[PDB]
Amino acid sequence: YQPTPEDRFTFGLWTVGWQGRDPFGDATRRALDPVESVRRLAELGAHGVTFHDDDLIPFGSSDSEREEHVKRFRQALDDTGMKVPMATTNLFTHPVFKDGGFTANDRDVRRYALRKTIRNIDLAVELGAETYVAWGGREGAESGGAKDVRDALDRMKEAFDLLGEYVTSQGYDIRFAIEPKPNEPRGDILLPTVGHALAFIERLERPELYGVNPEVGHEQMAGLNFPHGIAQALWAGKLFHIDLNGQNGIKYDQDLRFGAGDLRAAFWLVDLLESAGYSGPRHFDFKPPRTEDFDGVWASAAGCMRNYLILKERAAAFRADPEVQEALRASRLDELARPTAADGLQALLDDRSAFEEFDVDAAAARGMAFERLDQLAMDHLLGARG
Amino acid sequence: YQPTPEDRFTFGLWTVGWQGRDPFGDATRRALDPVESVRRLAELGAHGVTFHDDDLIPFGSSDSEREEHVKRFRQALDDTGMKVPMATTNLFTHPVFKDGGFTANDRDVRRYALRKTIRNIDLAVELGAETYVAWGGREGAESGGAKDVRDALDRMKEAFDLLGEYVTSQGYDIRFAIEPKPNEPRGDILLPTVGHALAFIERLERPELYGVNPEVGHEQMAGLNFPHGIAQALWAGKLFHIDLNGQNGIKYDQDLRFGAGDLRAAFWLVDLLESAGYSGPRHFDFKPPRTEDFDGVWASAAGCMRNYLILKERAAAFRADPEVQEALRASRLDELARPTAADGLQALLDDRSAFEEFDVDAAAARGMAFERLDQLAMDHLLGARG
Amino acid sequence: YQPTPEDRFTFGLWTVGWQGRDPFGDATRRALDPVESVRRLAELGAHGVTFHDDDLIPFGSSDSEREEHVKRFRQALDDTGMKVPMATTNLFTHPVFKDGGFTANDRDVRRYALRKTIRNIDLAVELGAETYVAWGGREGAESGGAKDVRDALDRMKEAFDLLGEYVTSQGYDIRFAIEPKPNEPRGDILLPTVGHALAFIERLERPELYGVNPEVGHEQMAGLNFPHGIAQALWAGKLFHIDLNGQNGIKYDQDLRFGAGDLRAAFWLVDLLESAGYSGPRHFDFKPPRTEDFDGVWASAAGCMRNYLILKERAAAFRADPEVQEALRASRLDELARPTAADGLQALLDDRSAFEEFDVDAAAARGMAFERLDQLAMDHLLGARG
Amino acid sequence: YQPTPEDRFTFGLWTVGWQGRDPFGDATRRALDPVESVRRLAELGAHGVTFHDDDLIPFGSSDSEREEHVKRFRQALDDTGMKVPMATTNLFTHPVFKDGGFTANDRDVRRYALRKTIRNIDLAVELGAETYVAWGGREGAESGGAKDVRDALDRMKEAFDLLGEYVTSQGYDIRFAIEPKPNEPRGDILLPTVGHALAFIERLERPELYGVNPEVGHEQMAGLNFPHGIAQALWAGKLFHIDLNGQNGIKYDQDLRFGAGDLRAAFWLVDLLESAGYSGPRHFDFKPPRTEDFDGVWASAAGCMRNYLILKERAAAFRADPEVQEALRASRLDELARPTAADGLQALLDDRSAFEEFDVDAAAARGMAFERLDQLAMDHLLGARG
Ligand SMILES: [Mg+2]
Ligand SMILES: [Mg+2]
Ligand SMILES: [Mg+2]
Ligand SMILES: [Mg+2]
Ligand SMILES: [Mn+2]
Ligand SMILES: [Mn+2]
Ligand SMILES: [Mn+2]
Ligand SMILES: [Mn+2]
Repeated sequence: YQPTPEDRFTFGLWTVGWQGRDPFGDATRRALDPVESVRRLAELGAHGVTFHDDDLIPFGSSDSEREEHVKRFRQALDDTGMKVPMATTNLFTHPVFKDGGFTANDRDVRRYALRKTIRNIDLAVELGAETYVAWGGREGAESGGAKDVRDALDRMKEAFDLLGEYVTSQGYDIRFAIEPKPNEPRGDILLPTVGHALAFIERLERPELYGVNPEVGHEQMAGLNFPHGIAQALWAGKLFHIDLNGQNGIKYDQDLRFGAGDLRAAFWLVDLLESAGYSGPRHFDFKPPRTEDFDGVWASAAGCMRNYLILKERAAAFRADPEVQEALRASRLDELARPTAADGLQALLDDRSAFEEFDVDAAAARGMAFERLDQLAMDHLLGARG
Repeated sequence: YQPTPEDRFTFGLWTVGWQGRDPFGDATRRALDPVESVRRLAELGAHGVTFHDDDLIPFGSSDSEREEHVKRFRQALDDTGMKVPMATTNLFTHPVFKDGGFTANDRDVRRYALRKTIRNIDLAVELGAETYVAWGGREGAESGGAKDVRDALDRMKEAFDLLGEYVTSQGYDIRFAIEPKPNEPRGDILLPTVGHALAFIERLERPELYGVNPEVGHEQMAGLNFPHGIAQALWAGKLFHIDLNGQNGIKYDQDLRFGAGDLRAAFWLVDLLESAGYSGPRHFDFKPPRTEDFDGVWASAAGCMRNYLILKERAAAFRADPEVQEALRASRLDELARPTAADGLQALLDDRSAFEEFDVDAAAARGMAFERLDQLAMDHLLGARG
Repeated sequence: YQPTPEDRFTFGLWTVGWQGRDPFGDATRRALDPVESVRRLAELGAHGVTFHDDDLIPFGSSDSEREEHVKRFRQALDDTGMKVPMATTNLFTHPVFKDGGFTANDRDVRRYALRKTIRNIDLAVELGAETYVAWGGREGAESGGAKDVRDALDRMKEAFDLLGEYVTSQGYDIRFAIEPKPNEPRGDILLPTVGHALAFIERLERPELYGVNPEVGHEQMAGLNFPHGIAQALWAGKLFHIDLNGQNGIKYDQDLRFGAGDLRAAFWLVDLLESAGYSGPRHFDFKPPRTEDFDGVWASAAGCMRNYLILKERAAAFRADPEVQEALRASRLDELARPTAADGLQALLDDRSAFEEFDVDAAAARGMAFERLDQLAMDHLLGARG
Repeated sequence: YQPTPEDRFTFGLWTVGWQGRDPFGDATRRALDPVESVRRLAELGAHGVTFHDDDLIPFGSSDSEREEHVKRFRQALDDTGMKVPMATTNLFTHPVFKDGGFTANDRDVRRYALRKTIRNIDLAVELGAETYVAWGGREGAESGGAKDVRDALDRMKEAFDLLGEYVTSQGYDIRFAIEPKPNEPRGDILLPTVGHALAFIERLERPELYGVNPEVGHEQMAGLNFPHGIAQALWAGKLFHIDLNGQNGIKYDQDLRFGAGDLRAAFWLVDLLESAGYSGPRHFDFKPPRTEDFDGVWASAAGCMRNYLILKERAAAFRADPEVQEALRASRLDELARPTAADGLQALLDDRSAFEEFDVDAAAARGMAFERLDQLAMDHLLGARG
């Protein structure tokens, strides 16, 4: 289960670089130099890195300091062959963003937020990024009166429409991906799930430029089925990117390494991504627990890729097993793929065998054989059969 | 706080008619005759009633029995002035629907499901229904392999597209509303939240015919902010109908009476619906607890309308208070309504006061005064000020 | 992974006998004759069966009908060698119990509840039961005023104290186990978790007679860590019995087959039960999904035992691996077992190396090597190493 | 609704002093000088203040700096009349505590943890503290193998037993209160709810010295009913202290101001505390949202006390209303207070009216009239009746 750059595993600078500051505790690890993360990630077999603007260029840097940070970063990429497939903006850490970026009540912060984003889009494109992610972590509210959500959605649409106008006027070959999250650090965050984000995209001026970057743990923070939500994003043609990690249920955003948390959901997710032919980055938005030294940071990053490769192998065996193929037919998964009424509304309406002569009681008695199917998947996940 | 038919309160037959059968218990109340619910609801001041097909016509009835049930129902409506503003299909109770209706793996059940729906649409329209609700309570899965969700969404789109073709070919003046629910009775239900439903509607052949019927407790079963989700449905022009009730957090679907559960969320919801001018039915999808006799059933139904009328009065006082108007300006809610960059992308890009000369530290120091605002809302909800 | 009676797997009659009636649906399966469940469970390798009174003797039966049901049941046990290690009372299904059994507000129902329990204790003992379980599924409330919880706890203590007085006066060799559940079918249930039940037991007149029967899915319905709670029950000497099944997070009580739901939690649970030497029944309180025919019912029951046997093997390999032993020492699990201050309070107070000369910064820098440990456990669970 | 020191409202230094550092953001407020919090809290009508050691004495201070901080603090108390009713230790912020204090795997950290606690107990007593709180926020684990929970409970019992030996050998008149929390900042925290803490206390060497300090939002983070859990702590004689705040359901620990979050639960809580005669501090463990300036900090602190005083008035009106007294009798709350079988086990066993001549069907038909009762409570909370 050795990872190679062909597996397209990527990592954010903020992930292995997380110092371990949490709400009740100080940092337990020293800051990594972005250049040293590039090199150690390359050694582990990573395909690329991603970044917030403020991960690479310290907030408040002059153009002269900004340029020097980009230079040393670029040389590290050239020496390693490291790709930069995705970039994003930090619109949440600085106190100025305490009520949001794009949907802050203060108009001047919103304008500032857009200028800060536009500047990092330039850098992202120059560096090779295909996807630009937006996580609106501060867009939201703790109390009901603080935020008129219709106006806030107007302001959110205004911001993304202006970003779309910017990139098309520049001729940049980049798309946007909204990363939803239901809560934390705001009591409720706008566009809280994959679904709300997908619906919002349809009201943008150029919807074709926008998709989602769903994260395993965020959907699970709402008790949702992450594979199902990924299937809906794929069905809509909107899975531009994906954040992989682990989460144990409805609580604070844990960002555990991928495979931890809900193990069966991770299996069904890999099964879907591979059998659907998803070809984008397998990105890990995770946090090595602050109990770990730097040896643990790299072991946790390596475990991310290792668990994906193991689940990939197990899912492929599950689908390739002829006992499983026969179980799928016994559950009538193949009939799910058949149009319900390709004969048309009229034909269906004049089909007495569909309602008048329908033997409802004989149909009710068929078993779906779902448990036998599910035990075969369990056996394959656990390796009790190949 | 007396309810009148002008308040547009409606109730499902299955609500006050709930006998109290729960997963671990037998019915504690006798079945109500639909005609007797119409009359007692009329006496309480209800505006109308809604129904599943199987609430009015016992499953398996002949056309002769079907017709006689509709007759006595219609006379009750004529005698009372009761409206029937919404109707829906029961595609979940009968064992034949154990793997779904529109997305059952068995093709013949899916065809049956559509014929059963189409037949009740005719009745709904003849009876005056403006909205036809679809709750896909059985569309979903307990295990990951049981359901290919991309195919299931194809089958779901096929079903609603055929319903849209039916009603437009008949010239019916009726729209559809999808009622989302995240889980129960399936482990995970398809289209689990308002957002997923809104996104799905955009891929239908005639999206203008379809909106959502959100329910207070269902969104709350995913830990979501119901007012926020209602604001997004209103923003999209898709709030066709609404289910009001109460729910205490993330657990089984309680269907408590409206006002119970999350009381502040009910206040912010009423505030939004009234200040937005929502003009559809205020429908209560609730269940009188099975501890109650028939006196408790009607007291619980009356409490639904009473709590709405009380919250309406308190929300109107909150908005009409000049101290609250001044608190709203102190929090810059009025600036949220101002376009971020109506001067355009070019102007914004050449505005040095938006990024180059932006005093980020002075902006960071502004307080949003959200707590004072929220205490004023609390005071108004509790009646510690008028 | 073949189960034998030595593995002590047991099943309730109500589990494989679940007809599939859920809150929104009718039964999808015919009722099993208790004698036929005994025989098919024996064929699968089950060690024994458990029952509610009302599973074996239909509610309202005369003594003559009661006796005949017990007779045919007993012959089935004698023919198979089937044990009856645990029994319990149904104090939740009948409408008379709609506000509770032991803590119903009506005094006459409480007296009735105790007489019904006492009668089944006699039968349980005559049949060989070592453990008598109490699940107070109706003890609780939907609304805050319905139940004075201090008085209800007085009534709960009164009931169990009287049961303890009964069994000791009869000389029965049986203990009680409280099965906690946080909610469903009541909005909130009294003694909602393992912890509350353990604390309550300490205020009974004879605490030594009472322990807990925790269920995987119930603790998980509160977002709790089930292995941790089992460790606390073992630490207190109170794990009398255990209910094994599966649950996907905070939602309705799913009662999936064991291994489904949270797979890693099931691994850590088996690891604990085996390395602690738990010798009681491995009981499955689960529900074959109502999508299944009778073939699926038995496949689901067999999967319960199969997943336990697979996790047992994987946990034993994890603990037996010398790489894991060395990882445990690297994380200082062995030092956790060392008394903190066996030298005493005085010695500790005069130890300058514990506070005055303590190098807090050097201690802060140690990594706990938890991720490497956890990846070894993952590898063992998945079978990527033996 | 003006608060006076007679109302016994207290606040932690860390509450109004919270600078607004959250997991994704930097501080938005300057640090308050402990002396300035004492004075402004006194002006608002607070009864007293509480503190962690590290709130008053910066970590790593010499005895000379430690003494000077205590001096200026004490003068502020003397000038104001401010009480210090409770104190606690910070065993979670410093990186040395990243795997726990009392249950850290490293034995030397555990010894350090006890010495740090013992030193602040001296100060607490000298300052007048009646209650010493322990929040074991770092005692726990992210992964299953990191922590043997039986050993960790041994180490937890060892620590509290040594604290009990210390305070009794010194003759201090102080008791301990464990503050439970289910998760955050560890994935799972030991003693996660009021119940687990109550059960653990019973295994300490001197249980009479230990009770609980429950927090509104922590129990609610597990979906539990906080009033019910408070009733169980009162029933056991263990409510030594209480943390009041607000929380919106199962998510990160919000620490909103009291009254926010679940408003009806706050009403039922106040109703219980007042009708039970709880006489301890009404302590607010809350966090002014980081959107606020210092005006908002004090408005949020004032709102804490204001909402308590408003709910107190409404609960007293509810109980004093003769319509509510009559509703309580209609629901048979008075019969809940009657012993079930004060006539004894023998009498109960020979009472044919309790089982043989029990009219189960007539009893099943009684309604509990819970909804009418609950609407009266709603009306009182909202002020739709006095
Ligand atoms: Mg992410
Ligand atoms: Mg509904
Ligand atoms: Mg059970
Ligand atoms: Mg606290
Ligand atoms: Mn995350
Ligand atoms: Mn509902
Ligand atoms: Mn269960
Ligand atoms: Mn808290």
